[PDB]
Amino acid sequence: ALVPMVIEQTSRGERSFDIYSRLLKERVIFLTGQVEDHMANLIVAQMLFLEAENPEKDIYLYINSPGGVITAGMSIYDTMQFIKPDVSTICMGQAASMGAFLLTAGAKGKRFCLPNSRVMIHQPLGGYQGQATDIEIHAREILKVKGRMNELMALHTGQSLEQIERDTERDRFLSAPEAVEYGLVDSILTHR
Amino acid sequence: ALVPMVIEQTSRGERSFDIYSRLLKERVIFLTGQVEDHMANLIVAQMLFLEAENPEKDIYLYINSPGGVITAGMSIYDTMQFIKPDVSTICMGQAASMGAFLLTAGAKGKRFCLPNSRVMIHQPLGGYQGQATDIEIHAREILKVKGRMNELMALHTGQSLEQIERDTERDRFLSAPEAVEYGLVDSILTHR
Amino acid sequence: ALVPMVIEQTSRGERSFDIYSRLLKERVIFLTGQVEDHMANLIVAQMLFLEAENPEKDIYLYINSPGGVITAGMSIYDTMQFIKPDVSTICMGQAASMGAFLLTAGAKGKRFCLPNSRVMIHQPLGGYQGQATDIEIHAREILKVKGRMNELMALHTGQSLEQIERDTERDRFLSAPEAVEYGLVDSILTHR
Amino acid sequence: ALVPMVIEQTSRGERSFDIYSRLLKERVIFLTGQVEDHMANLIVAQMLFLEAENPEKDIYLYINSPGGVITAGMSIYDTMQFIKPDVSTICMGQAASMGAFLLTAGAKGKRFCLPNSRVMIHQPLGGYQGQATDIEIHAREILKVKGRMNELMALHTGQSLEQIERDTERDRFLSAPEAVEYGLVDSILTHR
Amino acid sequence: ALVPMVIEQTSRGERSFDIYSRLLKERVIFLTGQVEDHMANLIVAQMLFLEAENPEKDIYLYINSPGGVITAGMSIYDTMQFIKPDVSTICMGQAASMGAFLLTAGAKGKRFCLPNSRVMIHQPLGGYQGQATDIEIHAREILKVKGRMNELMALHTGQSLEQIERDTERDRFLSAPEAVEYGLVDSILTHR
Amino acid sequence: ALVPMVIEQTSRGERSFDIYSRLLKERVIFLTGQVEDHMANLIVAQMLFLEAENPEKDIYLYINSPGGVITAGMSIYDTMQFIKPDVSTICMGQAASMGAFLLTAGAKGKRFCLPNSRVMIHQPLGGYQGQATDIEIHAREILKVKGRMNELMALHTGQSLEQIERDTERDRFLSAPEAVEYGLVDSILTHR
Amino acid sequence: ALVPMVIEQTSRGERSFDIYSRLLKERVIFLTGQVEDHMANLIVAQMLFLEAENPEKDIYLYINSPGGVITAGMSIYDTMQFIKPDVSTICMGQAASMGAFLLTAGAKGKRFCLPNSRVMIHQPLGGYQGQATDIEIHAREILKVKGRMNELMALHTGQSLEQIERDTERDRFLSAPEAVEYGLVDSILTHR
Amino acid sequence: ALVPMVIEQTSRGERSFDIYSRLLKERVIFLTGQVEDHMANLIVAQMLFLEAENPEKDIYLYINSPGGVITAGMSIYDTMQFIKPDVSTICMGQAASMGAFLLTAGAKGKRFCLPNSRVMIHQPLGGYQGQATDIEIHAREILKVKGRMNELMALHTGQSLEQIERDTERDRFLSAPEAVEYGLVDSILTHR
Amino acid sequence: ALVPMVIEQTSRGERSFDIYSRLLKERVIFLTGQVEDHMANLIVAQMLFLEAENPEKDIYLYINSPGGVITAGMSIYDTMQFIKPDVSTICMGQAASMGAFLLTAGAKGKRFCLPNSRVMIHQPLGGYQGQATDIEIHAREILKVKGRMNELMALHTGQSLEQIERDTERDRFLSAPEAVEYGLVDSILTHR
Amino acid sequence: ALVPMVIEQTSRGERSFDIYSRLLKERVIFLTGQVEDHMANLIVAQMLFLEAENPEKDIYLYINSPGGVITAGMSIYDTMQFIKPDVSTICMGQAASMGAFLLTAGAKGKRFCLPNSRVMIHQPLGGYQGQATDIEIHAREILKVKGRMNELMALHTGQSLEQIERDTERDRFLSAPEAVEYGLVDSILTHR
Repeated sequence: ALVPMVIEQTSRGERSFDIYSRLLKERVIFLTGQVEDHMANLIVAQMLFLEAENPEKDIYLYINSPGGVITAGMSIYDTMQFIKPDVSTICMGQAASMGAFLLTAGAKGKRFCLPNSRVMIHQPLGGYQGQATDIEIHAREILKVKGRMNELMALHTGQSLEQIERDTERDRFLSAPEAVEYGLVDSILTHR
Repeated sequence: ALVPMVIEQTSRGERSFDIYSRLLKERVIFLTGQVEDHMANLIVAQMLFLEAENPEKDIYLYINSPGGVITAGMSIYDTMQFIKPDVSTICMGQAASMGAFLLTAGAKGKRFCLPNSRVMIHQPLGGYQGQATDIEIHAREILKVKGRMNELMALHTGQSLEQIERDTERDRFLSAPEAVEYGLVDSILTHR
Repeated sequence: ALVPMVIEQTSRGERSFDIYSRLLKERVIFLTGQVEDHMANLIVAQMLFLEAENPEKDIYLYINSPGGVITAGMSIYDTMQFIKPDVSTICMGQAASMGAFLLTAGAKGKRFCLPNSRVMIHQPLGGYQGQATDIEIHAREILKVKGRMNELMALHTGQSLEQIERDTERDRFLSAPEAVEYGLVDSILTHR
Repeated sequence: ALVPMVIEQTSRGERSFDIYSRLLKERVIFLTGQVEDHMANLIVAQMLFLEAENPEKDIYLYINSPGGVITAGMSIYDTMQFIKPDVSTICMGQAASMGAFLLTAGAKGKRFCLPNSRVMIHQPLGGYQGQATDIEIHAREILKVKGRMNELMALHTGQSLEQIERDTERDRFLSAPEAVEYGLVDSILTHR
Repeated sequence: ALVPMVIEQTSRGERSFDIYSRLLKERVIFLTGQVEDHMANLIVAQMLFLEAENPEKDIYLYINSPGGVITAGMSIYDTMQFIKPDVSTICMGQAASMGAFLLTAGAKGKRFCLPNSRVMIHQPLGGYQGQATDIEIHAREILKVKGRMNELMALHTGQSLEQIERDTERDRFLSAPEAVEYGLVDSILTHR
Repeated sequence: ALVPMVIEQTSRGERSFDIYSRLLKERVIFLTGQVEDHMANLIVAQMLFLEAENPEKDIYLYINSPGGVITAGMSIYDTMQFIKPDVSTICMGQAASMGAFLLTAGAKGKRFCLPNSRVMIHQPLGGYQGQATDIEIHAREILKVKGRMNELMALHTGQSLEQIERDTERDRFLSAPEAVEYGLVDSILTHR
Repeated sequence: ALVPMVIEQTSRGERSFDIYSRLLKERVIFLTGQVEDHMANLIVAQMLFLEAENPEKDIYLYINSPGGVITAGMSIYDTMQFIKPDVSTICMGQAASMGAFLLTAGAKGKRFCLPNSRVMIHQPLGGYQGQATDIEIHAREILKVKGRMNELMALHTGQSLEQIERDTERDRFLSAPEAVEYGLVDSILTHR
Repeated sequence: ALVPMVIEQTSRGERSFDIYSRLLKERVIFLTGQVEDHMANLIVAQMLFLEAENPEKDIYLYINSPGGVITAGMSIYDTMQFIKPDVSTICMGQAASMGAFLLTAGAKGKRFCLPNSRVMIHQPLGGYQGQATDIEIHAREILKVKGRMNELMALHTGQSLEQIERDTERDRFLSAPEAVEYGLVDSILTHR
Repeated sequence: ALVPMVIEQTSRGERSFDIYSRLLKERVIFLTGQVEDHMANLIVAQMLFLEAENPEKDIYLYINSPGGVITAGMSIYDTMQFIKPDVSTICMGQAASMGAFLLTAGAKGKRFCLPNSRVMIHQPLGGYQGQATDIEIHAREILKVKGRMNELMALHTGQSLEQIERDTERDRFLSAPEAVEYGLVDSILTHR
Repeated sequence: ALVPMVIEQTSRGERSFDIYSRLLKERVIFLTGQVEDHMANLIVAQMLFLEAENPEKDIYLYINSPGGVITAGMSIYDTMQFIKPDVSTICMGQAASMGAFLLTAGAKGKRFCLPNSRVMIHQPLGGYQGQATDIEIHAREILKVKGRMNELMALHTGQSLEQIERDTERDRFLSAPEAVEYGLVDSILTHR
């Protein structure tokens, strides 16, 4: 049992699924670990599946991750915007870097976060080796990406673009109440 | 047979279950080994799944583990606070550091530890490399975390805050009877 | 549970399958990671299968990849052109190098990319060690490949051949709107 | 076929079991290899299960192991003392170190061993690196553990405490007949 | 199929088995490869299982092994002597060191070996690092084991003890006909 | 001959020196490569040696280095300020980081750099691992060092302190004419 | 020339020495880098030599070091106290840990440090692996050393012993003016 | 005898030094291997020495090298331009990259290469890892260097600046007669 | 100069020695670091030389070492006893294990240690791998050595053999005053 | 004594050289091992020296080498052709690849090889990794070198160019008599 089994009664009954498949059936998706290319692809397959199961119901995305590859993260971002039903994002543990970015991309009014969680934002990282000509080609591309990420932050948070520009210079840490004040989440969940 | 199978009679079976799934069905969750990021999500999934079947029934969380990532077993803390049932955290083997942090978080009156167990508590660890400017930023965040963990210990144990700060500067080991006097647990189980 | 299970009902029920088999059933194929031989072979097996299932219906190919081996990539390219149904290619995340090449190889009018994606193109890479005589042989072969790849780009994109040659000398990056104008894709998908 | 299958008939019949589950059914538990944390956790789960299936019958524990971690070994010990049915420990191969302390912890009168087996006992090991202040803290804790283990040995074997301390100064090896005379076991099994 | 499946014919039907479970049912156990604790732990479980199935029928042990750990080998030895039905040992390939020891331990009159097999016997190996005092303790224990193994060889083979002690000082190799004259086995199988 | 010998006549005409000893004699000291303790320890010995031979004459220090350990570099800085004769610093190749700092420390009016050289200046780097308490102690010390280095820059260059703080947050590169305008050096050498 | 030669005149003028023997002649000894046995063994030989050359004159010891082995360092300490002439210790760069200890041990009134230097002090470090008995022996010895080192600090600095104990619990950094006030050094040198 | 000794007679005839010092005496300096800081530092010392010996005579620099670090190479360049005597460069073997640059920097009318030599010229290489902000800073600096190197090539060769920029886009190889026609050297030496 | 040169005046005064050669002339031998064969072999050569120089004068041996190989050390032990002049041993830093043995082997009345030194003694270590027969041979030899070392300690220190036997079971540490009382040294040197 | 010293009489007789310097005086140069930049650089310095001492006398070059770097080897070739006195080459052991090339380059009528030697010739080796465009550039350069080396072989051996090209496609081995007929050498030395 790395992952335990659960049993559920329906019609015929029995029907024993996994501890994670049982939750996918409850329109629950978890995002954890680093955001890469093989894992992000699965998150997308799950969202497309749920969208085709019932276009009118929300999908809940639980976020707990330190960061990741911008490209992989953007495929998640765009699916989350394309599909018809709202995706409600919940931040538990941490949402840092690219994780924070995806957290704020949830449906407006449905961005929650648990009270002892942490959110951290910063500038995009990268690098390169090669001829001076190739160095200038790659340097311009990273700068364009940085600019694009800042615009999406301003769009989703309500902050001006310049305010976003200043707040991403160095690593910036926000407590759950600051995420609410700043505009990354709408509210803090407390008790059932 | 890394993990053995068991059988039980219900209605028209038979029906075999994992040596661990059989116990999840008994609302018993084990938390063993070092607290990571993948294991923590699995514990959370089990608690929610146990709060979906029957919300008016206690959930037992046996705990034997030497500690782990602070910000990833500080998301098993917030799921226990929030759910409807009572999580009565029994002790065995050891509960050190973050493990000793979760043990005291159980339902008041229901924190138990076996007589030959050990509980150890201490100040959180961390580190960083970079420009003097970045060092300052990261140093501030770890200090904020230290302060918050002390407040939660004082809250759950009944100790004054200053007493908690003094007692965690360097590792402190407590025997099962001292855990009871200190207030980390309510009682010691002996024999059935 | 790296990959979750899903349930569907038809006649008598049951017949549970994985999250990727469920989407293959909807004639959806995903292409991620590096393009190599063992993976390319699977993409081809899936396309041959779907053709046999229903020669008149479109096959959807999701493309999110950094590049890869040209030979492996060409087996995918030729299969797409050979089989009867149209293949509609959709870019999310990135389509770089060989990935970009396969993206433009989809059915005309059906090449779509999500709005925050990136496409990057460049001349082929290679190398060799050996006697001066062998070096000459291998250098000639890579140059022939470069020439052929450029002809196919001009054919599929509508650019002149000379324009294609100039544009692949150094890594060239295109944003989603640039890919549309250039002629690599027909359009940008927005919302369902 | 690392582990073979066996079958049995009851009512409906079949019942195809992995040979180790077939023996768990016969209230037989094996303890082999190093006494770590994951393995001990599994043994405890098996004992709780058997004590919940029939509180009035003995549970045999077959021991063949070189030693291990004290903390993990202690949760096994406490569970054996807590649960209602007698636990009878048999030791074939070797019972060394922590593997010998648990061998004597079985129900009095039911501590049989093998004829060619070996039992070895010794003082606990440990270590530490750090500031002189931290060294003191850790040195004190290991000494407390040594003292506690000596008390339990004297309690279960009938030896005086002073005799136990002298005998664990350096590794002591006992043959099966000596284990009987010393009081580690009650008797030697020979032929059925 | 690393290990192939086979089908039998009983009162019901189907009954599919592994290329090894099928033979366990015929009271055939194989001992191959190096003797160590996990493997030596599984063989004992199989022998206990077969005695219970039918106490009045022989168990066949097929031996092909280079040697191994004495402790692990002794738990097998004691089980063979304890259980009621005869255990008949057959040597194919090689029986060296501890393998040869177990070979001769079978039921008298039922020790066979194939025509081109090889048997090799020798005194035990070991070693130690530490203080002169610890060295003495461990040296004494290995010598006690050597003495015990020689007594058992003489007991099972009929050779005098002095003869066994002289013969095992250096590796001794015996061909199948010599194993018979020496007394390690009773006979050689040839053709059915 | 990694280093060639040179011949010079004085009185009797027999003198043969290592070319570097020949130049030490002409009050020329070279500083190249990383600044560390053993290397720095030798430069200080050379300056003290020259100060003793003739307290009234200048010492020429040739600088070509990427940076180094601040502590080691500070022992060069203090010796230069302490000893009686002027030390004139000349930058060839590069003077980065700590190298730049030592360059500006030369006697006022005598700081000179060659036409194609480069000078770089940035805030100090560092790091630590450990308990939150120790992290705080170490973070405070690096910040104090940074502040002291900035005061010394402002002192030697004539820039305001706030201007120095702004200019060192991120790596700042200056060409030889830029070093003159900024005040790091007084002038550029051209031709003898 | 890793180390340059210098020329000095006496009678004939036939003197060419290394960049260190020339200074040994001026009763100057340098201590740099880690303190360990071979390095320390050389410093002691140099002091004995100089003591014999002229028992009435001071020896200058330049210190620049991160710390080191206590035992090795104590052989320098005792020699400095045994030999007749005063040893004047000068701190440049840094004097950390054992380096600080040796710095304060110089002749009273002659302990000086340059203006931008740093001095750091802390309790001794160490460690051990072994049986609980050995751990106790080794723990006691390190604590005795801690005690003795503190007494010597109090003796040489004028601080009370209790003040010294409090100040060495955790790394304590002192700037040159703090070292003068505290009493580790007598004064700060400025300019010749 | 890695480097042999040679004998010459002057006055008393007692002259025996390493062959490389014998050639330094004849104002011949060799440059081989990668250009880097320590080796460059030594060449500069040799040129300064020879200038002092006789400011009116030519210095011959033998170049045979694959390239190297630009910063180090520039200190060689600036010294050659600064000192009084003409420096005549001779290329044998190869002068690639930075080696080619220094070759053309010799005195006009005195740049000569041997008949089977090769000269290579290309734009500078480099790279960086870090935040998008830091990447920009580093990318600008490498581009500034590229610009400066092109200006100096055009100055010394007589080519227009635009022609130099085109010719260094990718490695350009020149045979000895081509170097003469292009203007990198003035002539080819043939026979004494 | 890793090791500096010193100058002495005699007749002509044309004498330059490496500082260790200079001290050998003062009949001073240093013994530092681990005691092995190549180093021990040099200590012996030096003593034989000095014995020949003047059979009627003392030789001083400075000891600072963390033990070493007994066999190598015994060649120093026997040489010291064979040669005519007394050898006076002085302990600084530490004399551990074999180092302590050699320390007490000096001439009676002339064994002296500095006040902050440490002396540590323990039974010999060793080990072996092989056949039980070889293990016995090697175990006997180490025990004979232990016995012989115990006799020599008693002879040189004046302690009874039984007292020595008890005191070396576990590492025993002695402070300088304890070494004097115990009888390892005759006195403590303080000041010249 | 890796290289023995020899003594020779002249006038006063105070002459002691390394055996290799002794032979340099006899105008003998040895070329052994791989041809690389540093070794080639030394041979050139020796030939220039000998040319200066006496322009009218032959220089003898002993060749024993497996091959090496062409660029480095060509610098030897060009010096041999440039300097005034004839260079006579002698092959002993082997002259392979670049070694064979230099062997034939000696003065006509003076190329001699020993009877059991071997001479081996082949086309040049090389390689590259990079963009298809860079591969083309490097492939062209290696082919130009191949063409040039064949022309020089034809010039020195007297073979037609086509014959040289055919013979070097694959390694061709020649015995000393075969080298003579082919024209690589003029004759075979036998006895003094």
